[PDB]
Amino acid sequence: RMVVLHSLLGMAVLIAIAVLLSTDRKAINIRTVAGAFLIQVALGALVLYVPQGRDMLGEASKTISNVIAYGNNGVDFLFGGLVSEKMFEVFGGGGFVFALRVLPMIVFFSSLMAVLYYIGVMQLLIKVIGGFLQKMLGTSKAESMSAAASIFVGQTEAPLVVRPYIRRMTESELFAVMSGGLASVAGSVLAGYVQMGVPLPYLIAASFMAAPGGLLFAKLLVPETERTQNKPTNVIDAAASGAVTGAQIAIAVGASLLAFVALIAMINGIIGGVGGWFGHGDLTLQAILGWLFSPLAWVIGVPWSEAGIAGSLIGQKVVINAFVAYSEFVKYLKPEAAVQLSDTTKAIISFALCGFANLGSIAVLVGGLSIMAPKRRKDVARLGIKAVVAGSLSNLMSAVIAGLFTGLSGASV
Amino acid sequence: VVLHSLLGMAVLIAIAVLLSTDRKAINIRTVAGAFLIQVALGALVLYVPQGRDMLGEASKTISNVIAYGNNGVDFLFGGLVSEKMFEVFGGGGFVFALRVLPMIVFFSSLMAVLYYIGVMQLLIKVIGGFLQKMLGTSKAESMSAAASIFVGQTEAPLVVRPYIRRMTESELFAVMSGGLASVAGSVLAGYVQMGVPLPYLIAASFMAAPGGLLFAKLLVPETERTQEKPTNVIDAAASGAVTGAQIAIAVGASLLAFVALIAMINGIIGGVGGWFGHGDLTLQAILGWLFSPLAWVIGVPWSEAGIAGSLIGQKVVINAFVAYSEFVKYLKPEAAVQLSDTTKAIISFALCGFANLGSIAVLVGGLSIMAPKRRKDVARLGIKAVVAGSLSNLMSAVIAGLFTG
Amino acid sequence: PRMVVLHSLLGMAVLIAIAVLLSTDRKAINIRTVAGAFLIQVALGALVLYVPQGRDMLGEASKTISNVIAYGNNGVDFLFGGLVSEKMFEVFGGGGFVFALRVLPMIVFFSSLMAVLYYIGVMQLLIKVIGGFLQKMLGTSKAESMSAAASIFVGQTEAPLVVRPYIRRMTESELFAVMSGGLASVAGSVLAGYVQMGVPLPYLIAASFMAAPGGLLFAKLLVPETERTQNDAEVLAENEDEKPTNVIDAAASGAVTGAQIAIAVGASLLAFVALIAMINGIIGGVGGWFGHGDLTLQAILGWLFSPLAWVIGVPWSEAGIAGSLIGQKVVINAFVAYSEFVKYLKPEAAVQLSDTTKAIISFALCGFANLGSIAVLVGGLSIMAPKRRKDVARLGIKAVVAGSLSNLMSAVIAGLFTGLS
Repeated sequence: RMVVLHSLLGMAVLIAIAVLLSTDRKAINIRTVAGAFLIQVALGALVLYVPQGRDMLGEASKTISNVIAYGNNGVDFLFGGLVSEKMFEVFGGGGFVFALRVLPMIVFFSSLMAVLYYIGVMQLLIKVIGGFLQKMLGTSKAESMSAAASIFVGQTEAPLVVRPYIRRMTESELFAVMSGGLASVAGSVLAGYVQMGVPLPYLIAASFMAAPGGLLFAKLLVPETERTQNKPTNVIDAAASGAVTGAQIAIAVGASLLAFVALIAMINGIIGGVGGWFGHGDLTLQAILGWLFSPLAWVIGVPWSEAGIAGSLIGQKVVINAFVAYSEFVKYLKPEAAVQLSDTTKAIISFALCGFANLGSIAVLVGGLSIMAPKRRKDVARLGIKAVVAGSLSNLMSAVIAGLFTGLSGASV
Repeated sequence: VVLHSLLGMAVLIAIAVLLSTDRKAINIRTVAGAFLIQVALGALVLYVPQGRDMLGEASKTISNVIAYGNNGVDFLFGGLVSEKMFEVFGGGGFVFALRVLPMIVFFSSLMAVLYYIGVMQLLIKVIGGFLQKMLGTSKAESMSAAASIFVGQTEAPLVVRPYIRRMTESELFAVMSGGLASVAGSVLAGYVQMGVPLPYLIAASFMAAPGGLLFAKLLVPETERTQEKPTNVIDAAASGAVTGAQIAIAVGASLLAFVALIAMINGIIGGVGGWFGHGDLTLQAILGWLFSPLAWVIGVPWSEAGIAGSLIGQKVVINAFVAYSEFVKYLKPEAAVQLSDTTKAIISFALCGFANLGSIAVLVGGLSIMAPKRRKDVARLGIKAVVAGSLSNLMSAVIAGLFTG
Repeated sequence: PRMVVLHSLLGMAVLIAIAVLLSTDRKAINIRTVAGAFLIQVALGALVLYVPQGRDMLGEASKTISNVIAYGNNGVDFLFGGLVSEKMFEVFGGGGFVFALRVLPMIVFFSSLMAVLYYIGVMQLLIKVIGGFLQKMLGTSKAESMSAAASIFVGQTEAPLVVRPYIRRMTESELFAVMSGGLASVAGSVLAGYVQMGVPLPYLIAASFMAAPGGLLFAKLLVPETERTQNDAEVLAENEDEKPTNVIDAAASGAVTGAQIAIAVGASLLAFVALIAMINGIIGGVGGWFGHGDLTLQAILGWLFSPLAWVIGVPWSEAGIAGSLIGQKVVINAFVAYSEFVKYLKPEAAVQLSDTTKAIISFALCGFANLGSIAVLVGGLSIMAPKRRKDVARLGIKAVVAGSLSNLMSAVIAGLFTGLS
């Protein structure tokens, strides 16, 4: 449909922003940033365009969906009938208890990855992916493994593999670690997204395209100007330790959502009353955020008929967090739809919202990353807003790639 | 009966004096001023239907602010807090852990933002500073009182949270006392559904703030006295929400314990009577029979305090609620042992308040996180603050019987 | 009758023999100590299960604690309301039993309950007497005796505050006795949790008091005392750093502690049950390549622990079922093993088990003798004495065996006198 030219416009804009906000445009390693963009667009051309790639994506998703099903066996064991099919016969659409359907999945996956770390399975994958990035982008060992580890584990405990390297890494390396942690999504939280209604194959592609895309806008904003350098008892224990850690994470998540949803509703109450003085008492923050990020939604490849809707979802993902944005996005994926969003639009939003690139994850990074290296606490906080932008643009980049290779009319139910 | 009421107030204060730490340190300007505000606001809403609409709407306006907190709860638990609960389970459909405790997360996150944008900072400097001239209180002491009139006991120490760390013995006991006697929100609508007159409920709602200060500035006045950070606003709301999360856990767990403990305490007494002729002998009746003479002092002259006394005993032990549930069984024209209006007005005020034994759990468990180095000083005054909270509620009963005849 | 009681002795012998073979110094085994422990263990079993006067005391204790649990439910019904009511069975039916709201809250109350009695002094009194009896009949030291006695009520070696002044300088035979006593026993908080699931209360009461002499039994069998036990006059440990101030504070202190335990337990169960279901999914697919796609981890652990189950007095027609239960209790934990065991107790059961079998399983599965409790020992016991952390980690697997053998020993004794009705 000759939309391949329109998609090239989206990619050009996002890269341009990073170059304009660079600390040293003359030190931008072209071999690194053009390679990162080449790899990121290659993965999008693989699991979305070619037939063989979509199989590997659907295959990997059929496996994970089974894993989630196994995790549901533990959920049905803990809360019993409160997560059964009878809940829909008693409370209708309210039978879906978010605290008992989504949050418990964070606990299971946190303990599952704890087991994979113990065995060495996770260490193996990070080494391979990380080793590939440093060999194709020319990045250092630390920031390559960091982006590779961020594909799976959490944003807090900012990937433990880089523990000794953080203390003496450059500003470009440290920023690459922070960017990778924001441009990507924790594997533990991902299973929660699936239970909400977010398309699984899109979440898989976005997680792997977060590593090269994370290093992309990290080297664009802050290019390397200096020189780089270079336990549980048993498996049962490791499985139990990850469960406890995952428990306090879900609690922190469920509490943050109960507050944010309430506070946003409170803000809309203010604008709903104040706006009534100008004749717009139905004006909400959702709208305002949509009207603001409306042009940006047009750039990535979303039609203007649905650009105002995608504006709020991308906006909330930045000014608040990902869970709130996704909660108001799965509503458009329902069969009985108030808005019939196109397949090429729902695909872009699913990739643009996938990431920890929000204002709330700044102190989250500063807090956890400073534990490993307190001497760099002043550098992390200073690159706080910069890391969010680097992470946000990375997710926006994957969104444009998504919209380009969904031009093959690849529907997502 | 005006002399009988003055007799009631004297005795209600005399008990506080006998249980006070330092009598010579008692500020005469503060305490006498507190009693003046309690009797003033009482007649302001009882006699004149102008303040009943002003203060009445004030409570509804502030409650609608907290009501936004339900939008986040309905999103989290979904249908476990819908109306379908009352159609299936009925009265048991009200889940305390899902309708009350999650609200603590909102307050801990809401005021995490207000302190960040300096709104609560102003409300302590202005409202607290104003009552700092009215009485020599630390204004971190007074703001908690003004807040408690609109927020619950689980949501009252959260208001002056960052002041509890470097807080003295007096201000600590005063904030807690305010929490004990304070009524707000979800229960404010509950009592109305019971049939007990709304104008009476508003009168006691605004009598908990000066009444809480009335006894807390008696049992322990001020001595040696009165004198990491979030990055973004979103972060503050996040940090606050996670902080409130563990608070609700600490409070709910303590409540689950104390309630079961009191119920276990009720057993032993039962068995000892179980040896012996008297006994079903619940702690409710025992503390209730001790309130019977004290009831006559307030009002309810005789052949009435024998029952009304046992209703107050239930107030200290198990609940406010149980006492009301039985009081509503006396207002019913099945017409046994019917009582006067000046009688029911006293009992309604004497029963209004959440200063029960179980409520201490909210304090100890709640302040275990806001100020963990202070919880040891909390339980030491736990029972003492129930006493200060119960006498505060009884003080309104005396003003009730006086200004209803 | 006379052939089933001769079986039991054989089983006991087999259990003891394993400990002797796995001994570091068989020649140093104090016969007066180990034979006394086995005598005491088998005496308590013969008392509360065989004689009429003993069963009345066990029943009276059961009726007493049952009332405590009933009082604990008053706090549970208060917090969750109708979600733990009778209407749950009229709606969700069998799914009306929410484990996270029926069992886990009980851990909170009992933790706060035992916290109160530690304040009063009732706990120190019971531990001192039982501990004093174990040191005057077995010849064990003061420390390990109090530890084994304290592990009857509180457990998981989180509250042997009595031996905190002793651990730093005690011998390995003493240290192992502490580790064994923790795994061989349970906790008051988790015992109440087992009751709500459906586990027979009188069996849990008998097993808890049998865990003290049984814990010291295989502890002195595996590693006898070869050095000198430190006497009282030397102990010089110092600070209290006390949480209690009054009974009100202690009641809330144990409540919050019981909460984070109930949360950790509930989280670890959600993981373990799911992970096993995931393994069963793997074996379910891989096993189909050999013609057995219905093969599960429950099955394997059944045939693997089938010989061990048989010895302790369980009929072969029921040995396969008791295999998976004992197995899971060791390789996973006690809650999971009990979760699949209470299904055989309900009248709607698929397979009916005999009275002499359900008693054996109930006693065998009672204890923290599992592979996941090792780190909790090393983790919690090292805070009191970090210089002994390297020694505790090594005796980790040995302690689990000691703890498991203790639970297996109490199982044989149970099936002996429950068979002799």
